Amino acid sequence: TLTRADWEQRAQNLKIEGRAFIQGEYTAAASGETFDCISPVDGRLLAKVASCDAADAQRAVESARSAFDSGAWSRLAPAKRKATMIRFAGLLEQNAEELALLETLDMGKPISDSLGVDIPGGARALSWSGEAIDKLYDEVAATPHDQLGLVTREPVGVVAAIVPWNFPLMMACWKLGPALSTGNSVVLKPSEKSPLTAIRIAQLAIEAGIPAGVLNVLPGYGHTVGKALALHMDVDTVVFTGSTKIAKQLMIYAGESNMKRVWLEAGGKSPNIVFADAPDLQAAADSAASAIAFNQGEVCTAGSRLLVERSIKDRFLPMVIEALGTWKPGNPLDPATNVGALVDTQQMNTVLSYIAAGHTDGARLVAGGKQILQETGGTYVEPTIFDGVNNAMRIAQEEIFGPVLSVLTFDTAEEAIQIANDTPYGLAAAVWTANLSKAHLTARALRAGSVWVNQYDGGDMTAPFGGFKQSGNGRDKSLHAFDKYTELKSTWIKL
Amino acid sequence: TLTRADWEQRAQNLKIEGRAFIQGEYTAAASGETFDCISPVDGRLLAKVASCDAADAQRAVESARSAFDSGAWSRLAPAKRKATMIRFAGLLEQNAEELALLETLDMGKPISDSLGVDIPGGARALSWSGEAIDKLYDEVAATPHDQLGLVTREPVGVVAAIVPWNFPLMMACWKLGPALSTGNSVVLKPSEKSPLTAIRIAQLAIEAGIPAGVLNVLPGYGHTVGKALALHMDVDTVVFTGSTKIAKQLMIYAGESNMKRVWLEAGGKSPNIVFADAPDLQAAADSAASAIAFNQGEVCTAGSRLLVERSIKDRFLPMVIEALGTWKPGNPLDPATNVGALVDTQQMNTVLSYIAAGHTDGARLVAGGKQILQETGGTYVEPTIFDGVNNAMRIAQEEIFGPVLSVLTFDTAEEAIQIANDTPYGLAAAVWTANLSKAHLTARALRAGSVWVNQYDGGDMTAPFGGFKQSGNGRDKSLHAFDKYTELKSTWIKL
Amino acid sequence: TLTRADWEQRAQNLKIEGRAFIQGEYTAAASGETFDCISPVDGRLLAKVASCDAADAQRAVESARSAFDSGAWSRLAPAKRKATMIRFAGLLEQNAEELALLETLDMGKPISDSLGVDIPGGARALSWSGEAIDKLYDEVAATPHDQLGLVTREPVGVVAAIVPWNFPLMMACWKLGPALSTGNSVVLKPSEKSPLTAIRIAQLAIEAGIPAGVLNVLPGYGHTVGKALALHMDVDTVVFTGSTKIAKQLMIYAGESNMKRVWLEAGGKSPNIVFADAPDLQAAADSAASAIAFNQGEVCTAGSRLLVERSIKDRFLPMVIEALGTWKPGNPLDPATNVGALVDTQQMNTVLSYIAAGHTDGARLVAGGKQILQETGGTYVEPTIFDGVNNAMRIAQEEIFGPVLSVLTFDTAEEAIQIANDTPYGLAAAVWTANLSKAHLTARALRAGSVWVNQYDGGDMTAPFGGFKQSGNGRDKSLHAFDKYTELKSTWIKL
Amino acid sequence: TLTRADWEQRAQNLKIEGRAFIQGEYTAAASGETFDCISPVDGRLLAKVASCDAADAQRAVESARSAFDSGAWSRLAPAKRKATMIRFAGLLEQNAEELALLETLDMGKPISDSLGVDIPGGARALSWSGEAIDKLYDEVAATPHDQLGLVTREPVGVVAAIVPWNFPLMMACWKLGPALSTGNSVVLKPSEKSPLTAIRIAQLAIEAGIPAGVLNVLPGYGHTVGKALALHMDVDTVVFTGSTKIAKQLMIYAGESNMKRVWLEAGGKSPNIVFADAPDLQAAADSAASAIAFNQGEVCTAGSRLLVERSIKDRFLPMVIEALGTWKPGNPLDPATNVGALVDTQQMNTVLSYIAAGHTDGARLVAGGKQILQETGGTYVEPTIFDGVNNAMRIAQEEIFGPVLSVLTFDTAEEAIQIANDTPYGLAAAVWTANLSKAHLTARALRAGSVWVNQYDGGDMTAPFGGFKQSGNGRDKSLHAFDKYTELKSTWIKL
Ligand SMILES: NC(=O)c1ccc[n+]([C@@H]2O[C@H](COP(=O)([O-])OP(=O)(O)OC[C@H]3O[C@@H](n4cnc5c(N)ncnc54)[C@H](O)[C@@H]3O)[C@@H](O)[C@H]2O)c1
Ligand SMILES: O=C(O)Cc1c[nH]c2ccccc12
Repeated sequence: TLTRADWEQRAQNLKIEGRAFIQGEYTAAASGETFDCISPVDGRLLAKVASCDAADAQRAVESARSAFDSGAWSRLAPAKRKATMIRFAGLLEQNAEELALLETLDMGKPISDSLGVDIPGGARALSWSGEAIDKLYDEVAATPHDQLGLVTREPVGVVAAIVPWNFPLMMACWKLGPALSTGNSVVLKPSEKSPLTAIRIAQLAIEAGIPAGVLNVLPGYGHTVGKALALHMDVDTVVFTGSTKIAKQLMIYAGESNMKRVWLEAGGKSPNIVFADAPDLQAAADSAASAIAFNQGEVCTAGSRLLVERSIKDRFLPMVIEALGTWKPGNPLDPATNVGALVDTQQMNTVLSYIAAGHTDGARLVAGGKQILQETGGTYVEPTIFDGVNNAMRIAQEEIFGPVLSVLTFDTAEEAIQIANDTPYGLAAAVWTANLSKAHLTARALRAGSVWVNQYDGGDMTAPFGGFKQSGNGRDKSLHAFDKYTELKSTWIKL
Repeated sequence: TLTRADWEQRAQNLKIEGRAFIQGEYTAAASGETFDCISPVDGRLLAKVASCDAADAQRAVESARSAFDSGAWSRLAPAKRKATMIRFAGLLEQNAEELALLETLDMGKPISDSLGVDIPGGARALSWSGEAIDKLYDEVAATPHDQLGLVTREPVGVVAAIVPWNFPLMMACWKLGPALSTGNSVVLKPSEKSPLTAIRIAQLAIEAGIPAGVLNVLPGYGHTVGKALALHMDVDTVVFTGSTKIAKQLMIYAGESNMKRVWLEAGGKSPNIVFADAPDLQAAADSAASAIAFNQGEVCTAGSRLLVERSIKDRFLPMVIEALGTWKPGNPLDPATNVGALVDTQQMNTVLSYIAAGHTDGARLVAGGKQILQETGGTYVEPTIFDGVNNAMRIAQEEIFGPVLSVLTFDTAEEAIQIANDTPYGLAAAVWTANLSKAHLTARALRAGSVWVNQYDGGDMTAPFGGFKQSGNGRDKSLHAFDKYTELKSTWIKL
Repeated sequence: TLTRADWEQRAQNLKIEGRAFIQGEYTAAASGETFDCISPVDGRLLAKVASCDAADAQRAVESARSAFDSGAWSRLAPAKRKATMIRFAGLLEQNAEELALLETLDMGKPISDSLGVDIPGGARALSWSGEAIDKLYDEVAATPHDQLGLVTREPVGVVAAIVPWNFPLMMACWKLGPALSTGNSVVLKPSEKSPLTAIRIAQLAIEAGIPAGVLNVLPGYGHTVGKALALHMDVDTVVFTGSTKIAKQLMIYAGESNMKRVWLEAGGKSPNIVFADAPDLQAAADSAASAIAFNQGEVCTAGSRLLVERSIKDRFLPMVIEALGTWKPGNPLDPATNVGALVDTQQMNTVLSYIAAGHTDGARLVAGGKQILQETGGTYVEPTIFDGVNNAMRIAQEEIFGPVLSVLTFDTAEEAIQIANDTPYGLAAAVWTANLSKAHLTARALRAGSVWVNQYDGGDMTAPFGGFKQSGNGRDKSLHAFDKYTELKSTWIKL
Repeated sequence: TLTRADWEQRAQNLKIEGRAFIQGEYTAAASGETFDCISPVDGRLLAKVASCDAADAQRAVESARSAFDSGAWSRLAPAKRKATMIRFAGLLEQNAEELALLETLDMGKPISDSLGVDIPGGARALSWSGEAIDKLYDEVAATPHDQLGLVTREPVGVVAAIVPWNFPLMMACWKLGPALSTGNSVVLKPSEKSPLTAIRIAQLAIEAGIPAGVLNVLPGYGHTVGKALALHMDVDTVVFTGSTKIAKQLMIYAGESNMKRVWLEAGGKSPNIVFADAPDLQAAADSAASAIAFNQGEVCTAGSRLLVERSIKDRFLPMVIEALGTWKPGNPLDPATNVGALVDTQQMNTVLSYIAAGHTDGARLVAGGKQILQETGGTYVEPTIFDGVNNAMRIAQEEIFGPVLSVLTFDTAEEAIQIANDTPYGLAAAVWTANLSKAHLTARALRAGSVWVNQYDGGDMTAPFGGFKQSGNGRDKSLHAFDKYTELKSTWIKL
């Protein structure tokens, strides 16, 4: 097991690829322009990364289209596509230490989380999806004797995947697994705040046996190459994970261009509801702190609204404060660190401004509240809790995307539900109770794509993930994710 | 069996309802404004129809939301929702002669078509969807022993349904069947060119046992109340059938407002491919004629591009011409009529303009081409055929929505396929051949939501219907239509 | 609502059909022999019923086979089979009062039960199964590009259905619904203790539109015509509901003859587990009473072993005793009667013998225990409860098929589970607790086809029903029942 | 690539395990008895193999039951069971040369077939089944709001698997893949004619991580240990592949014992129908010879009845004779050999007696017909063809299970179908035609579990495999195979 000194040495000894990847080769952007990739660990320069624009989008899509039409991947036998996807996952695992390190340096998450959660999470999405390919069956309708009615699925063609910076590799693999498994060509567009792991795995895909042109990667800004992909007249489908504001813009771009399918995973303000009869309050307290502090609270399913039944509030909140105290910001390259840096200065100032807004709107600070470790040249903030929060407060309505907890109380189940659903969002929610009826009925009443009962952040590759309402449309993970990347065809044959 | 004079007497003796329907009662628009509903049959005033606007959209959505939240329909037992939907369908059939007559007077299709195709088709959509409700099963995931993972579907809430004028009742039922069966409230927005049947069935829904508020109907213009529904912040989903131009605008509206789900059924330029080894050339000829002339060519899946293998072209085209000659425009109230009036003067002008464009671009007129029966005060055009059409010509690229057939030739299956897919559309296609491999391989290669083999206009309620590319997203009919009206939820329970 | 005197008048005025039914016509047995059908209500002669034997089995199977091969029903369009099955169900409901009366006179269950439970239950099985037919889809495999792999289901052909006397019409419909819906011909063999309703509905099937030969009915003894069907070389499948002893014999018959498929629904000794934290003890008490007394305890899933946590036993048992006191034997033709006659003298003797065995083995009689109403000429027994029962006792191990309840105690959930599964049977079980984990984990641990939580006798047509272990194989109701009446075919086509 | 000399050296250098395997250890039979395992290659003694009896069955089942109840495998997380099954498959491949060699020496098939078909076939069944585990979902019924209806699958418990000698390892894996993947304990009972690969892989299962007791292997005779497993009162399910005669006996044993579920894969007499319009007659001829000569015609789907349209018979039969001539018996340890030895003297004399019966009943010998290579001390027979066969002849009705072809003619499709279905069997069939309608309609009319079109022996792990009629019940391969090893449970929860 590697030490802090080992990781620091490894970080120094990396050679970091920064180019885009098109038709099987790394390449500069057509303009030759780059942007600086800066580490939030200490501010070091990782790489000059290709800054792609519309011209590069055009070339990547021409490459994607041509590869799709050749059938090299899109008409490869299901069992061979499975084998290739599983080897692709295997190469992520074989290169886990470098990939984990890139992620940590790129966007600041703890090396033990990169290594233990992100890389295996990414590989598992690729291999599970690959495993599923020949387990899927299409349909034959019940028809008259002189008819054969087939209902089958086909790949849409060229897929644009636009992804965010909080789980760069894993979110990429959530798209890539099903999109590639179904036979599509994909143009992947990583966040400008974390381009490095996407750039790196382009090569691994080739090594696994993914044909040239099937997976192209275009680093660069959202408002340049990202927008260009979303407006492209020969992209069939765009899948997106990011902010709600940009998600809406993609719908507009699709309407302005070619009516491409649009699938969105956006923000969240997930309610974590703890009833007095929770089976294990200590477990509920640990999970409540984890739900907001893990990955610096840069998690769209962060349990950012803690709803607690009033009769246990006085006992429970100290338990949460105590639990939160074990999550301490520190050097991300130290294996012992469990909370890392925020992704950048812009992100940190947003979080600090929301903390200020907590004070302004009348909430009570009971833990954290300040920036720390300024001397490192990195960006760190204490996990923070506000008590006495009303659901109309800004820190209650708006996604903060930092480790900032809002605590709300209720006295009836019906009120807990009303408060929990009082949001434009609907990504996730949790319910803690030992009562059979109350568990299922409350879960059923919550308008969220994921509802966790007596746990937080549950589910694995078998569990569809995505939003109600303005948290998005469609689902990642499970077999349901495949439907985003395919079209139904009814073939009706007269005999 | 009713005669022409019987239908004319019945037409005279109708009292026609023109009001909007909200919260279980017919009502004027808030503004008190109306528009004239004029028959294309002869020009008579059918009714002064409520002209709804944004205020009416607001009242109908508030009514829809409150109905949804009460659980009166959305939490009604599956078997009870089933029985109600089947009674709803039964009422359409019980009132078939009136509904068919309203349809024929409202938009000009022949009375024998309204009675024999539209009303039964609409009823079938309502009853089949109802029958299916308690035959559907959600999912339980394979999880560790201390987890229970449920994957269930829930109604989205408030659905706006915006539909066109070519099959007014049937297209509304395609939406209502699954949207209502899943428990949603629906605000239905019929075309301003054909509001009457939607207005009428609002009352039948109440009689069937659909609760007040669950089905509201808002006649009025697209750019007023239609746009208001698409922009409404408390509408969860909009489903649409209409032009590609407006479909795109709906995506824009959703992005501008609340990221509502958008499901689109749009235009088409469907290729009908006849190979030299078609098993029954006469059947192929009869079908080719019917595919362009049925419902005055005002059919989204009209076989408007006829692709013929060159070696049989000289024999096959005269057969198509003779078959088309049996399709003759006439009085829509005559039961013997198989081709009715176009919907309005604007539509006839569009069709005549495209006929002129056919001449212009260099095609050869071989049948029809003229307006007829002007003295009736109605709008009628001869079923028309252009020979020597190249796929680049305007009449081959652009949807005409009239009875105008373009005839193209090819020499290889590969060429046939290239021409078929050379279109922004992808709603339907057909292939005629006796050969096993050629049938399946050609069908597989065609980028269209429905592919019919050795028949045209096939499929029933078991066949999903909808577009590739700019012909839309999502499917109507079958069990797959239900997915447009529900959300997935993953409930992961720790035990 | 009909009174007792109304029902008695109607009973007097029935003309009762006693013949077999083959190839669309009622018929005598080949031998001309009959058996007396005697009512347990008072002892009157209902009819002289045809006593079929091997020759009749042969004629009915030849008729079934020829009907099957003609395609008149087996190749009838799915939507047409659906409509016919729904009309068939409609005729049962249209003739509900006669059918219910036949059932009550034939085997002694209360008229309000026959009318309120059996006839609607039977109709529901026929209509739900019919509704499902065109909602089912077969499969298309994920194959290489030059292969098309179809996985479809086909009717087995000729089905023999052998059913018991406790729910004569309902058990027949459980078989007929799915067997007929899938296109099979059926030879139905009702119990010699209750042949009348099966004989009657043969005619209703013809009226609904079921073709001649598709449903044949052969009244007669198990060891004659029953055995002949099970041994017949041209019967493809036998489905059975009855005793475990005979179920086993059927497997032997199939091995001795033609390896026909054998699907069995056999006996049970279902445990009803009441934990101290049941949410509603009164509901639990009412249900415990109903679970043993309903239909005279002649119910395969009768909750005949009541397992009670020792800490609530002293409070709960008197509640069960009081609840059981509302269940009182009486004249089956009185609509107020909730407990009817046992089916015959032989059955009453068996029940009395088990009551005596209860005393013998050392249990404590706390309610009932005696035959009553002897002066009526009918066979009636008091609903009975033994306390202090050990699971090794005869009344705890052996199915009694009378209203005799055994009460056992436990201290831990683990012990409850061990006792519940300590049986050769596995048809049903129930668990009563308010606790989430205990509910699901206990339910998961119980080896039984149906597990009911905080209710007894739950489920509807959506719930598969059938046994673990010696309680049978395969399931009735739901879509899973269809699989007993079809075969899978893999059609792999090279293109 | 290994030479004949290499394989002969390897064969000499094997140390061959002969013991049974129970609770994680190799063991003698309780009696200490053995039987000689003799190679049909040249007659050498491979090993003295444990001859188990009823006492060993008892001990293996006690071990199986105890392992199942411990939950070590039966309650292991789905994703971990998947991993273990995939490693199990991997160890088959890692030990492929030894396993292939054992199979070839044990029952005489060519080493290139053992290595190229059997071992990879076996591994693929284990890994595909393992891959499928967490891709399967159970069901949630549509129920009223106060109900939650779960329909789930659970492992049956202890499975006996009894397998034949023609594909010893592969047939074993067809059972083991799904049975183990679903969580059952399995007692595997290999043929006495080929025990060695089953004995050997018991150890590999342990190495892969299958817990002790989950997979026990009992070599020995059918009429001793095989019968004992089938009659055992604590075996829940027996799955069988073998002769039709013994398959029927298993049904009888189940009836005599505990009503255990019985799933059967038995014999076949598969029709290979070649129409005059077959797309590629040469391909049809090659496949027809392969269909009967591959694995010495010891294949239950052997195309043993060749049905040829009369108009091509004179051209086609010489093509078949010529093709068959390239299949030549030779030394099984020679990599060039494509037809090996028959399994033993008993089998060879059966085949020779059927060839004699071909002459007797009036058929015309047009190829092969004799035993050869007597000097080797092994058993070999020429691939043989009889012409002018009528379907009532013994060689037409009875499974021969040697390389003996019967040629029949027809002149209409309807006659081809009648002849093809004129059999007690229904395992497989094939159809060769270029015509779309004739292909699908003929395929639909054939009463066989597998129908191959324009190919023979098609399908992969996605295609269910098994019989109609006396060819068996249930299916191996695909997801459908899992249903043989699980029980449905309806858990109905009142909320
Ligand atoms: N599964 C999920 O739903 C999920 C997962 C992780 C994060 N999120 C959300 O993502 C957000 C993370 O912050 P963020 O800054 O990465 O979101 P963001 O919307 O600012 O950027 C996300 C991606 O979209 C690109 N983009 C930006 N503008 C674009 C434009 N006009 N056109 C096309 N592409 C454009 C960006 O370059 C980036 O790749 C959070 O709100 C979080 O809730 C959601
Ligand atoms: O979508 C339409 O244009 C209506 C439509 C498509 N297929 C049909 C078959 C019969 C009647 C109407 C339609």
